[PDB]
Amino acid sequence: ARWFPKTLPCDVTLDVSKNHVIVDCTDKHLTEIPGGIPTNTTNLTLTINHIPDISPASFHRLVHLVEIDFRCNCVPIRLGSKSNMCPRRLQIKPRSFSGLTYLKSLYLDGNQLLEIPQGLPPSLQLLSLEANNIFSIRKEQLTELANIEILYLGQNCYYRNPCYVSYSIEKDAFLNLTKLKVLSLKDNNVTTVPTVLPSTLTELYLYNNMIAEIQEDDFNNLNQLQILDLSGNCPRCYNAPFPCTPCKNNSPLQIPVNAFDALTELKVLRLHSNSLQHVPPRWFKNINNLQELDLSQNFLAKEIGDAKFLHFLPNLIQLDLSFNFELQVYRASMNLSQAFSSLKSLKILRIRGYVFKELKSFQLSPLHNLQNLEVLDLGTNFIKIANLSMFKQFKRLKVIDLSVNKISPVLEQLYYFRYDKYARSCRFKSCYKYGQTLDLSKNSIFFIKSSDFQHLSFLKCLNLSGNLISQTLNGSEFQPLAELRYLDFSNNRLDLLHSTAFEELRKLEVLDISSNSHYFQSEGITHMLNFTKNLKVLQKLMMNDNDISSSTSRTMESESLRTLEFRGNHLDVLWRDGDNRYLQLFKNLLKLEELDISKNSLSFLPSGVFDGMPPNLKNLSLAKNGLKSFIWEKLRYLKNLETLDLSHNQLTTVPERLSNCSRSLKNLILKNNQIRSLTKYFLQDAFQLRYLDLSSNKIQMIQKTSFPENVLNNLKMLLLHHNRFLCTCDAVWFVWWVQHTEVTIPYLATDVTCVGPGAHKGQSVISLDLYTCEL
Amino acid sequence: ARWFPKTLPCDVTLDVSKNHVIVDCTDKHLTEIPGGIPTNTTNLTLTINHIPDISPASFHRLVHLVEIDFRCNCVPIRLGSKSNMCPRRLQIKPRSFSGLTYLKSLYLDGNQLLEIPQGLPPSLQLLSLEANNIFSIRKEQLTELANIEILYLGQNCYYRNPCYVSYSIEKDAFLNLTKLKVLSLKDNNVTTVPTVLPSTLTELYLYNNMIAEIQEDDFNNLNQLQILDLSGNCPRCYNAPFPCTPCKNNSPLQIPVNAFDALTELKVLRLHSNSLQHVPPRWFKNINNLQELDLSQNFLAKEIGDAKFLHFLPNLIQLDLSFNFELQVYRASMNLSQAFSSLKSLKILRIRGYVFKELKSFQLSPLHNLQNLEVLDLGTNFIKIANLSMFKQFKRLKVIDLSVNKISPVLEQLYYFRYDKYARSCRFSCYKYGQTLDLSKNSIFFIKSSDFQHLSFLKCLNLSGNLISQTLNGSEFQPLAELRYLDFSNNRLDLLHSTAFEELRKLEVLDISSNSHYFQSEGITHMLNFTKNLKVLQKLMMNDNDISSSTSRTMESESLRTLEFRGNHLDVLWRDGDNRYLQLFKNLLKLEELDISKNSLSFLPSGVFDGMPPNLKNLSLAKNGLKSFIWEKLRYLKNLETLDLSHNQLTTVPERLSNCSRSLKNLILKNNQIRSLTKYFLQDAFQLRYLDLSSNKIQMIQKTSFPENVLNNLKMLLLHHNRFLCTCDAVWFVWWVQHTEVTIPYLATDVTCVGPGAHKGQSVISLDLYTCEL
RNA sequence: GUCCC
RNA sequence: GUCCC
Ligand SMILES: *[C@@H]1O[C@H](CO)[C@@H](O[C@@H]2O[C@H](CO)[C@@H](O)[C@H](O)[C@H]2NC(C)=O)[C@H](O)[C@H]1NC(C)=O
Ligand SMILES: *[C@@H]1O[C@H](CO)[C@@H](O[C@@H]2O[C@H](CO)[C@@H](O)[C@H](O)[C@H]2NC(C)=O)[C@H](O)[C@H]1NC(C)=O
Ligand SMILES: CCCCc1nc2c(N)nc3ccccc3c2n1Cc1ccc(CN)cc1
Ligand SMILES: CCCCc1nc2c(N)nc3ccccc3c2n1Cc1ccc(CN)cc1
Ligand SMILES: *[C@@H]1O[C@H](CO)[C@@H](O)[C@H](O)[C@H]1NC(C)=O
Ligand SMILES: *[C@@H]1O[C@H](CO)[C@@H](O)[C@H](O)[C@H]1NC(C)=O
Ligand SMILES: *[C@@H]1O[C@H](CO)[C@@H](O)[C@H](O)[C@H]1NC(C)=O
Ligand SMILES: *[C@@H]1O[C@H](CO)[C@@H](O)[C@H](O)[C@H]1NC(C)=O
Ligand SMILES: *[C@@H]1O[C@H](CO)[C@@H](O)[C@H](O)[C@H]1NC(C)=O
Ligand SMILES: *[C@@H]1O[C@H](CO)[C@@H](O)[C@H](O)[C@H]1NC(C)=O
Ligand SMILES: *[C@@H]1O[C@H](CO)[C@@H](O)[C@H](O)[C@H]1NC(C)=O
Ligand SMILES: *[C@@H]1O[C@H](CO)[C@@H](O)[C@H](O)[C@H]1NC(C)=O
Ligand SMILES: *[C@@H]1O[C@H](CO)[C@@H](O)[C@H](O)[C@H]1NC(C)=O
Ligand SMILES: *[C@@H]1O[C@H](CO)[C@@H](O)[C@H](O)[C@H]1NC(C)=O
Ligand SMILES: *[C@@H]1O[C@H](CO)[C@@H](O)[C@H](O)[C@H]1NC(C)=O
Ligand SMILES: *[C@@H]1O[C@H](CO)[C@@H](O)[C@H](O)[C@H]1NC(C)=O
Repeated sequence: ARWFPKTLPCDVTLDVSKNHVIVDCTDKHLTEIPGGIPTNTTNLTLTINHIPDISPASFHRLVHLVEIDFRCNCVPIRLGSKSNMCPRRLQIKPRSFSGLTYLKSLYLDGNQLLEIPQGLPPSLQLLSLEANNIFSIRKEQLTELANIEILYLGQNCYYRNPCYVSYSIEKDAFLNLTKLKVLSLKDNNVTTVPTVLPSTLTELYLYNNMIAEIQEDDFNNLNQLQILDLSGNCPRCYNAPFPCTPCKNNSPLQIPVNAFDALTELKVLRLHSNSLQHVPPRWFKNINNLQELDLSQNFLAKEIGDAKFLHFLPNLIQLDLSFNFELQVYRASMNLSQAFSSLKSLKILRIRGYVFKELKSFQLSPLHNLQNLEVLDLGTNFIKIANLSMFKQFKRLKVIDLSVNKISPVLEQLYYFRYDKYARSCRFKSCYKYGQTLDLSKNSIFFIKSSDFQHLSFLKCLNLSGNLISQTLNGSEFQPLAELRYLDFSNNRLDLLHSTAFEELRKLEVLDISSNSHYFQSEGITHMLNFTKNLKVLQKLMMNDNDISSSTSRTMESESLRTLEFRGNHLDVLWRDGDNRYLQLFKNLLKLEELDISKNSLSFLPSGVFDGMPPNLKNLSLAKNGLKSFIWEKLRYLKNLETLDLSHNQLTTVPERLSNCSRSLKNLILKNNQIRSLTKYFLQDAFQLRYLDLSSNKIQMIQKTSFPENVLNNLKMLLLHHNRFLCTCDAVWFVWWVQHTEVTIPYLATDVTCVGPGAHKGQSVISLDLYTCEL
Repeated sequence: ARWFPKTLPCDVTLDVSKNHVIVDCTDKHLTEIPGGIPTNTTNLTLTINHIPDISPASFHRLVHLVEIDFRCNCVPIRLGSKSNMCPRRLQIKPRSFSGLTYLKSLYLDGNQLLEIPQGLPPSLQLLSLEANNIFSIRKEQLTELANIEILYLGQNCYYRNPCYVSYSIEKDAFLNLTKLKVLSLKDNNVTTVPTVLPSTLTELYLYNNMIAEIQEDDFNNLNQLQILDLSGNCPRCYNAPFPCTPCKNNSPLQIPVNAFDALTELKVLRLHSNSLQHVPPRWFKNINNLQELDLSQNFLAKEIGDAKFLHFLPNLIQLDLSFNFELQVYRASMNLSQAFSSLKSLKILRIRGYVFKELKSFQLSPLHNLQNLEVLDLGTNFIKIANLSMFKQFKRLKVIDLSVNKISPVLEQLYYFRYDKYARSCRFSCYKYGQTLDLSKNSIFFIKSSDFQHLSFLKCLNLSGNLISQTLNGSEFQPLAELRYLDFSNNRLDLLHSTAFEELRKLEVLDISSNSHYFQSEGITHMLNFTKNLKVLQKLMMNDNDISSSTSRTMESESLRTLEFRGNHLDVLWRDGDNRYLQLFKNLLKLEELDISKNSLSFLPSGVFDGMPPNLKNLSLAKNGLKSFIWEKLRYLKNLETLDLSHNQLTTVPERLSNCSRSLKNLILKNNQIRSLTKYFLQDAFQLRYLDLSSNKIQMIQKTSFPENVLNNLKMLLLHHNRFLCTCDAVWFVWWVQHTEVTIPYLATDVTCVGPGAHKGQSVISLDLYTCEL
C-alpha cells in the first residue's frame, strides 16, 4: 500500500493546518543526525541521544526549521546516566545555525556547553541553555539575541551541576534585549539581582540562588512584570532533602518595603523558603492585581495570627502558608488572623505544616464568609482532635484536605520539600469530580460511628484511605452521609462479617475497599462478599490486594455494578480444581462489563469459570497470573467479550482460528508471553478484531495465512516488537508486508529486529534488503 | 580430573556405610528410564517425570534395588499440571517387580493405577498407592503382601480425585497381613471401619471419610494400636474451604462408650471435625497412656465448661480444643472447667476459635498448677479486652499466643481449616530466646509502660501487625527489663525521638520492618541514629520502610552485627551531588551483614564503598536495577566475603577480580545481562569459592577467563540458563564441564547449547565435539 | 505434580 | 538523561 517504506528512525507527523512537518527522534540511541530527514521539516527533536557535534552539515538542507530541540545529548555527569556517561561536551562548529533563517526556538539544554553559542540567526525568539556549564554572562555574548523573547539560563551552577564559583552577570548584560519577556536564572549560584533588566519583562525567575538582599531599585523599571519568583534565597533548611546552606545568623532575604512599587501588573509572587519572619503590608501598597502568593517554608507561624498584609490582597486567588512552624513547637491550636476575612477572592488556601494538636470550629471563622473558597488544605499538621461537623459551614468548598494527620476519637508526594518543583525533564518541554470531598486519608481513625459525620450529609466523596479502621461494619456507621457517591476505604482493616456493611450509603456509586487484606489472611473467619446486593446504584467496586482466598457466600449479586477490580486475590484457591462452589461468584453481577482478575495466581482456569461469568462481560483482564495453558474455545461462553488481556503470562500458543473462539473480540493483548509461532490460520476471518498485541514474545516467523490482508487493514494497531524474528528467505512476505503496510506498528525503528541469521543479527527489519532471495 | 564424564541425568551418591547407591532422577523431564543406571543401585527415585510404563526391561540389571520411588508419573487430572496433563495411566507389565528379590519399599503414588499391582516380591515391607484410582480392596489382591508392614491407600476417592462410588473393602481383607503395622485409608469415601483388622496395627488412619458410626467391636483386637485418627467423619462444615458434606440430621460421628477399651497402648487420638457435642468420660476408661488428643472443629463449646473426661487423662501432653464455637455466638468470657487442673502432664493447650470478648485472670485459674505447661494458644478468639499482667502467673510457659485477636486499650497459616494437614507432596521466629508473648495481629493502637506491668520475665514480645501509630520516647516498655527480641514490624512507628527503645537494655533483635507510614510523607523528622543507646543490639531489621530522608546523617552502634535495610530509597538518600548520607552506616563499627537490596540503586555514587563500616563481610545489592558497577571500589571493603549482585542489569565483570578484592569468597551474579567474561576475569583469584553466573547471556567461556587453578577449589559454579555457543571455540569449556569435579547444578536440565543449528537445545554434558579434532 | 500454591 | 525515580 506504500510505495516507499519509511526507514528514518524518527516519528514524522504532518499538521497541514500549521504547515508543520514534525520530526521526533527522541531517545533513538542515535550517534549522528540520521540522513533523509524531510527537507520541509519545521520541528526537529533530537533530545536524549549521543550526537557528539553539530556543524553546518547538521541542518544543511533544512532551511524551513522553526524549532530545533537538541537537549540532553551530553548531560552533566551527576544529572545523566551513569551507565552511559557522556565522554565529551557537545561541540557546535561555526555557522551551524546562521543559515536557519526561520529558526524561532532553540533548545540546547543539557549538553555541558561552556559558553553561549554564537552565530544564532536574528529570527530566534526562544533560547534554552539549562543544565550546561555557563556561569558568566557578558553583554557581548548577548548582542546576537536582539530579538529574543524567552531566555532560560538556569541549573548551570547548583549542587547537581556545580561550577564552584559565584555566577557572574555584567552590568546591563540584558538591558538591550528590548523584546525579552521571560528570564530564568534559577538554580545558578547568583548573588545579586542583575540590573538593569529590560522593562519588557513579564516573568523573572531568580529562585534557588544566593541572593541575600534585594536593592530598593532592583525592580524599578519592570512595570510589565507578571510573575516574580525569588524563592530559595536564604532558604529554610530544616529537613531539606538536598544540601542546603542558610543565610548567616538565621537572616531572612532582605526586601525593602518599597521593592515592589513598580510592579503594578504583578499576578504571581513566589517567596517560598526565604526564611521570612514578617510580611510587611507596605510590600503590597501598589500591587492590587496579585492573584497567587506563595509564602511556604518560611518562619511566619506568629505572622499567620496577625497578617495585616492580607488587607491589601482583595483579588488574591491562591495563598500558600505551608511549613511555617516554629522548630520543636507543637502548638495547641491554629491561630488564624481575622484579616483572612478580607481575602474576598480567595479560592485556594494551604496551611500544611503549621503543626498543632487541636482544630476547633471557631478557629476557622475568619474563613466563613470567603464566598469563593474552594480548597482548604490542612494536611501534615499532626492534628489529633477535630470535630468533623465543623465543616457544615463549608459546603461550598470542593476539597477539604486533612490528609496525613493523627485524627482519631492534586499535589505530588514531594512538593514542599523538593529542590525545584518546576524543573524540566530531558524528555518533554481520584474523586474530586464527584463533588464536595473530605480527605481524611492517612490519619489514625481506628473506629467510626454515625455521629462522627453529623451535619455532613452534603459530602459527595469521603477519603478514609490509610486509617486504622479494624471494625465490622453493619450499616450503621455512615448514616448521615446521604449524598455520598464515592467512599475510599482502602488501606484499612475492614471486617466483612456483615452483608449489610455500607448499605446506609444509598447513593454510593464507587466503593474502594482495596488493601484490606488483614482479616482475609486468617483462616476460619467469616467473610460476606455478597454485601453488594444492598447497594442499588453502585457502579464500581475495587477490592484489589485483599488476598481473598475464602468466602462464606458463594455468589456476589448486583443489579447495578458495571466494574469490578478483583486483582491481587487468590481465586486460584477459591477455584481449587474439584471445588465447584465458587465458579459462579460473579455470575449474578448482571450488569458487569469490566472484570479485573489479574494477579490471582491462576496458572490454569478450571472448567466452568467462563460459563460462570456474568452475561454482559466486555473487558476481562487475566494478566500476570502465570497462566500456562488456555482453552481458547471457552471464550465462546463470553458472548459480549470485546477486550481480553492475557499479558504477562506463560502462554505458548494462540488458537488455530481466533474467529472460531469469539465473534465479538476486538482487542486481544498477548504481550509478554512465551509464544514462538502463530497458527497457520490464526486471524482468518476475524472481522471484529481491531487491536492485537503480540509484543515481547518469542516469535520467529509470521506467514501470510496467519495474517490475512482483509483483517490487517481493519487493525487500529498491531504490536510486534521485541520478538525473535528470523530474517531468512522464508521471511520475505513478512519483511515486505512490514515495510509497506499502513497499519500502525510502534517501535519499528528500535525494537522490531532480526536476531539472525548471523549477517542480519541486530538489524531492523524495516531496513532489511532481501533481493538475494529473488535473483 | 574425571576419566569418564557422567552423562546420566540423575544425581548419583554413595553412602558406603549402608551399601546404598542412591540414584535420584526427581523431576528430570524423563519420558523413559535412562540407560546406564549403576548396576549396584539400591535407591532409585523417578518421581515427577512422564515415564508411561514399567516392564521387566525397566529394572532388569538392578537386582540390588531395595527402594523404588516411582511416584507421580501420571497424577490424577485435578491434582496434576494442567499445562502438562498425563494422557494415559501408567502401564505396569507383568513380571516387572518379581525379579526384585531385595525390594523393601515401593512407591507408586499418583499414577492413576486402577488395581493393586501384582507380582510383588515377598521382601516388600512398604507399599504406597496414594492418589491412584483404586477404590475396591479384595483379599485376593493382598495375598502377595504377606510380609507387608506399611500400606498407604489413601487419596484414591475424594473431591480432588473422585471415584463416584463408596469405597469397598472385603470382610477380613487385611486380617492375614500378620505383620501389618501402619494402615492409611484416609480421604477415600470409606463408609465403615473395615473388620477384622490384624492385631499388629500400631497406626490406623481413617480420616476424611464417610464413616457415620463406630461399632463397639470395630477396634476390639487392636491392643498394639498407638495412633488412631477418625477425624473428618461427620465433618463440621462451617467455613470449610473445601467441598464439605456433613452427616445428616446434624449427627456426630457415633462412637460407643466402650469403643476404645481394647486400645491400652493408644498414645494419639485424633477426633478433629467429627461434629461432636459431648465427650463421654467412659471413652478413656482403659486408655491411661494417651498423650495427644485432638478435639478441634467439633461443637464442644458447652463441653469445655464441664469436661469431666479430663480427669481420666493425667498423662496427656497435648490437648487441642480449637474451633468449637457455637455458630453466631459471641461469648462474654471463657468458661474453663476446673477439670483442666487434673491434666498434670499437659505441655500444650490450644483453644483457638472459642470466640469470646474478655479474657480474665480468674478464667485461667484451672491452669495455675499445671506445672509442665509450655504453650497456651488462645489465638483467633476475637478477644477485645485482656489485662496482659495476668500472665505473671505463667512465667514458666514458653509461648503465650494471643495472635489474631482484637485486643486494644509453629503451625502453618492454613492448619485447622485445611483438608489434609498430613498429605504428601509429589516431591518428598523468636521462641528460642525464651518466654514469648505473641500479640501479633491485634488492634493495639497505643502502648504505655503499665500495659506490661509484672511481665519483666518476657524474653520475646511480638507486636507485629498491630495499629501502633505513636512516637516512642523510651518510656513505653519500662517493665520489660529482660526482653531480648521485639517484633515491631507492620505498625506505624514514628521515629521522632532518638530515645526510642532505649529502655529495652537487654534488646538483641529489633524488627521495625514495614513501618513505612511516617517515612512516606515529606517534611517529617526521622531519627535513624536511635541505635546508639541500645548497647547489646545484634540485629536490626528496617525493611520495606520506604526511607528516603533522615534528620541524622549517621547511624551508630558498638554492637550491631546485622542490618536489614531492604526496600527503602537509598537511591534518593544518596542522590548524586548530595554527600550528606554517604556515611550513614560507617559508624556501625561491628557491622558484618548489610542488606541494601531493593533500594532502586541503579548506580552507586562514589563514596558509598568508602563509607561502609570496616568489618563488612556480607553485602547484598540485589534487586536494585544496577546498571553499572565500578568493581575496583571493592578495594575499600577489606573484609568482604559475600557479595550479592543478583537480579540487576550488569553487563560486564571486572577485568581482574583479584585486583578488586583479596577477600571475596562468594560472588553472586545471577540474573544479570552479562554476555561475555573479561579475558583474565578470575586470574589468580585464589580466594574465590562460590560463583553464580546463572541466568545471564554468556555465549563463550575461555580458559584465560576461567583458569583451572581457581575453578577446582570452588565449592560450586553456577552456569545454567545462559546462551552457550557450542562451536569448536568451546572445546575447552565443554571438556572442562564434562570432566570437572566442581559441583555445577542443573547439568541435566539447563546447561544447554543454543546453537549452532545442529546442537541447539543440546545439553553440554552430552556434547560430542570430535569433529573439532579431525 | 497427592498437602500448600 | 535537567524535576521525580
Ligand atoms: C557557589 O559559589 C561559592 C562561592 O561564592 C562556591 O564556594 C567555593 O567553593 C570552593 C570550592 O568548592 C571553595 O574552595 C571556596 O572556599 C568556596 N567559596 C566560598 C566563598 O564559600 C560554591 O562552590 C558555589 N556552589 C556551587 C554549587 O557551585
Ligand atoms: C462417595 O460415594 C457416594 C455414594 O455413596 C457418591 O455419590 C453418588 O455419586 C453419583 C455420582 O456423583 C450419583 O449419581 C449418585 O446419586 C450418588 N449417590 C448417593 C447416594 O449420594 C459420591 O460421588 C462419592 N464421592 C466421591 C468423592 O467419589
Ligand atoms: C471463628 C469464628 C468464625 C465466625 C466469625 N467471623 C467473624 C468475623 N469476621 N469478625 C468478628 C468480629 C467480632 C466478633 C466475632 C467475629 C466473627 N465470628 C464469630 C461470630 C460471628 C458472628 C456472631 C453474631 N454476631 C458471633 C460470633
Ligand atoms: C512538619 C514537622 C516536622 C518536624 C516534626 N516531625 C515530627 C514527627 N515525625 N512526629 C511528630 C508527632 C507529633 C508531633 C509533632 C511531630 C513532628 N514534628 C513537629 C514537631 C517535632 C517535635 C516536637 C517536640 N516534641 C514538636 C513538633
Ligand atoms: C513547533 O515549533 C514551533 C516554534 O517554536 C512551536 O510554536 C510549536 O508549538 C511546535 N510544535 C510542535 C508540535 O512541536
Ligand atoms: C494570635 O496571634 C496573634 C499574633 O501572635 C495575636 O495578635 C492574637 O492575639 C492571637 N490570638 C489568639 C486567639 O491566640
Ligand atoms: C461536634 O459538633 C457538632 C456540631 O456542632 C455537635 O453537634 C457535637 O456535639 C460535637 N461533637 C463532639 C464529640 O464534640
Ligand atoms: C484518597 O487518598 C489517598 C491517600 O492520599 C490517595 O492515594 C487516593 O488516590 C485518594 N482517593 C481518591 C478517590 O481520591
Ligand atoms: C450495628 O452496630 C452498631 C455499632 O455496634 C450498633 O449501634 C447497632 O445496634 C447495630 N445495628 C444492627 C442492626 O445490628
Ligand atoms: C449472604 O449470604 C449468606 C449465606 O452465606 C446469607 O446468610 C446472607 O443473608 C446473604 N446476604 C445477602 C445480602 O444476600
Ligand atoms: C479494559 O479495561 C482496562 C482496565 O484493566 C482499561 O485500562 C482498558 O482501557 C479497557 N479497554 C477497553 C477497550 O475498554
Ligand atoms: C467453529 O467452526 C466450526 C467449523 O466451521 C463451526 O461448525 C462452529 O459452529 C464454529 N463455532 C463457533 C463458536 O463459531
Ligand atoms: C533408601 O531405601 C531404603 C529402603 O526403603 C530406605 O530405608 C532408606 O531410608 C532410603 N534412603 C534414601 C536416602 O533414599
Ligand atoms: C511475629 O508474628 C508475626 C505475625 O504472625 C510473624 O510473621 C513473625 O514471624 C513473628 N515474629 C517472630 C520473631 O517470631
Ligand atoms: C516520654 O513520654 C512519656 C509518656 O507520657 C512521659 O511519661 C515521659 O515524661 C517522656 N519522657 C521524656 C524523657 O520526655
Ligand atoms: C541524633 O541526631 C540529632 C541531630 O541530627 C540529635 O539531636 C540527637 O541528639 C542525636 N541522638 C543520638 C542518640 O545520637
